[PDB]
Amino acid sequence: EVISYGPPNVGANENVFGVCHIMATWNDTFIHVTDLSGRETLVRVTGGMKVKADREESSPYAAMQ
RNA sequence: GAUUAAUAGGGACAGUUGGGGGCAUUAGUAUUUAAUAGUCAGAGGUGAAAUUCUUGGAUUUAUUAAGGACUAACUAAUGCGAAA
Ligand SMILES: [Mg+2]
Ligand SMILES: [Mg+2]
Ligand SMILES: [Mg+2]
Repeated sequence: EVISYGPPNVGANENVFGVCHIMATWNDTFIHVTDLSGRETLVRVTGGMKVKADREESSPYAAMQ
């Protein structure tokens, strides 16, 4: 089934807190989650990942995706 | 036998005032770099782009450290200095 290598013991009440470092440049955008320490990185997405055009790198469409 | 004592000037003294100067000290993020951890495929830059950087892992994230600069914001029809 689903083996989520995330945290062992949760509940529906519980909050699981990640931290999102977001960098916005006129030339791009970065959405980066880590733990509360900032050490261990979970997810990484840049605008340029989501579009092939150099100019669209920053744009809201890209940021959304 | 020595004119006043200039809202003339020099000097003394008293509480201040100042981003004036010279030495020492000392901080602060920031840029750049390095280290140690992470994670991955793109970062940069532009009107678009291309030179660049990138899997030898960049950009990115956390913690330190090195090294030169620089004193933000408060900061003003405010201050000081002969001007710079
Ligand atoms: Mg330092
Ligand atoms: Mg220093
Ligand atoms: Mg003043």
